[PDB]
Amino acid sequence: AGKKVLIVYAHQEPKSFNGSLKNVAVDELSRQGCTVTVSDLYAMNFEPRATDKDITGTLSNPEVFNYGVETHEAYKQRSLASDITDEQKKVREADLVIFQFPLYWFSVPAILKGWMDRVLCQGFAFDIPGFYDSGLLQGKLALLSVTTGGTAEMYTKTGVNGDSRYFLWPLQHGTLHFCGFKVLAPQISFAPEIASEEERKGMVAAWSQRLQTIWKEEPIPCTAHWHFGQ
Amino acid sequence: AGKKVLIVYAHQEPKSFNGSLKNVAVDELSRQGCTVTVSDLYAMNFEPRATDKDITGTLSNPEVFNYGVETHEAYKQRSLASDITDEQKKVREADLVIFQFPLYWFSVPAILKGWMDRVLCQGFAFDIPGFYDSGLLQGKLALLSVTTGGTAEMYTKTGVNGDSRYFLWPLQHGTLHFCGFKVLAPQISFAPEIASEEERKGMVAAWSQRLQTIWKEEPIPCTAHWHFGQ
Ligand SMILES: Cc1cc2nc3c(=O)[nH]c(=O)nc-3n(C[C@H](O)[C@H](O)[C@H](O)COP(=O)(O)OP(=O)(O)OC[C@H]3O[C@@H](n4cnc5c(N)ncnc54)[C@H](O)[C@@H]3O)c2cc1C
Ligand SMILES: Cc1cc2nc3c(=O)[nH]c(=O)nc-3n(C[C@H](O)[C@H](O)[C@H](O)COP(=O)(O)OP(=O)(O)OC[C@H]3O[C@@H](n4cnc5c(N)ncnc54)[C@H](O)[C@@H]3O)c2cc1C
Ligand SMILES: NC(=O)c1cc(N2CC2)c([N+](=O)[O-])cc1[N+](=O)[O-]
Ligand SMILES: NC(=O)c1cc(N2CC2)c([N+](=O)[O-])cc1[N+](=O)[O-]
Ligand SMILES: [Zn+2]
Ligand SMILES: [Zn+2]
Ligand SMILES: [Zn+2]
Repeated sequence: AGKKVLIVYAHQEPKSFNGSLKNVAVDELSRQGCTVTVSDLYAMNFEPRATDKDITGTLSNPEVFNYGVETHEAYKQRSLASDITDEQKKVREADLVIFQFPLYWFSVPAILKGWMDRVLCQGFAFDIPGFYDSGLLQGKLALLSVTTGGTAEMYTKTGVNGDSRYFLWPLQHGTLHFCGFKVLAPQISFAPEIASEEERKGMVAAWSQRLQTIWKEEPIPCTAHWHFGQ
Repeated sequence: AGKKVLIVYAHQEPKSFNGSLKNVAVDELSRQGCTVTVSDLYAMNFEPRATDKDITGTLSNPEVFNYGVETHEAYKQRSLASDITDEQKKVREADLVIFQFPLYWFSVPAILKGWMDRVLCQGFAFDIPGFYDSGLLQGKLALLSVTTGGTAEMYTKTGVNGDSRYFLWPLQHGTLHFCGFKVLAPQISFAPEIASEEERKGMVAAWSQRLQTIWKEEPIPCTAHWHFGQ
């Protein structure tokens, strides 16, 4: 019954284009009767650094610190910092996780990279057995809503930036698919700073309109072929 | 005709494999007579978040905050946070910048992503126009020294992770090349955790051995063909 959505938002300005895309998502999904939660990373002063402060109590090896081993153990022993577990609860209950962010160096802003590094720990999002198709977050949907500085023409195979699917690889495949997420087609709003009002409105409207039927969408085939193939 | 090297290092543990690769680089480059500087991000508690705290002067637009616009202006006016300018000084003087880090979600750890986001600002690393082959850091060399959890086999075209070059795209092309850097071949030390003592010592020695002749190397053609073929 019903659907739960978590929006992980990474922009410093509420009045930004990203802020508007996040607000439109909240409005539309809320109108549909969906349960909606937003993790406004900058407003939360979310910690991006992976450090030993992410484990409470005593480390499984206070001699040599291995973040991966320590957090996996901490997860299984319920000894992770509360900011991390708070995010994990949101992800665990979510049916769909939308990431809203401006492209920073062909990737996500560092504060959001930190959310991924720290929240998607072994035991919670993946394990030796459960990864990719068997990812622990299988059954969940993920969607990247990104805005860019460069134009769509620049993001083509022969363009200066290469195809946008090229930079999506680490995020959609290396991260989301690895954790079991079914990946919905990305929403890319190209160069809003350069675009005109009519175009910007069209972009936000396209996002809102798309959200009207997001639950009918089928995941993309998150494969090397989709990202690089023909 | 000496050379200056900056190693941007991102690992929490001095006794780690990454720590050993960083130390081997310092040892060998120092032995060669090179000038060496290391930015130990975790030890420095380096700030990864791109926020308005990065600008100390009067904002160009105090109503709507745009990180790119404000940092570009702040760079020109010299009102950027000192931690950013401290890093820019190191980069400006360096002939070669080596990034030493463990792969985190097919990318760099968030603390290092933050270094890229905040240090490589407009006016310093690139201009518009003034990117890719016209980037402001032209004449400089960059090299990614990465360690992984996955094995070399997993990081091949037919591997579950796809070819290792795929995840290098956002970093080598979208970031380094965009800023004008000539990119030297990446050094990828695969699955040291699974490797045996002998195999690990071998990977470290291979890195040190390569550094002996690093100044005779040619950069790679940082193109889509190099990364994806086809
Ligand atoms: C460190 C850093 C690295 C970057 N790396 C890359 C990169 O690798 N590749 C790349 O392509 N780009 C890159 N960029 C560009 C960056 O992605 C863009 O600046 C950003 O995505 C633009 O959107 P943003 O600020 O929301 O837009 P705003 O600048 O917030 O949006 C543009 C305009 O939209 C208007 N607007 C807001 N709400 C609405 C609304 N509801 N309806 C209509 N208009 C509205 C605003 O007032 C504004 O004038 C980088 C930027 C930084 C700071
Ligand atoms: C949040 C997160 C995300 C990750 N994402 C990915 C991913 O997307 N893809 C992927 O492949 N991996 C991923 N990993 C795996 C991670 O990259 C590896 O754990 C790491 O790179 C291993 O190296 P590191 O800790 O130095 O190794 P250590 O664990 O530091 O090294 C392994 C062994 O090397 C030994 N050693 C150290 N120095 C020497 C020396 N001089 N001679 C001989 N032995 C030595 C150590 O004692 C240790 O037993 C991720 C990890 C985390 C925490
Ligand atoms: N419009 C573009 O060329 C552009 C602009 C910026 N800018 C203003 C912040 C960045 N970038 O910073 O990485 C990257 C690109 N990019 O396309 O590759
Ligand atoms: N050894 C591996 O399979 C491995 C381990 C991890 N781990 C421990 C953090 C990650 N990863 O998290 O993305 C990825 C891989 N990878 O190969 O694709
Ligand atoms: Zn995939
Ligand atoms: Zn390139
Ligand atoms: Zn390239």
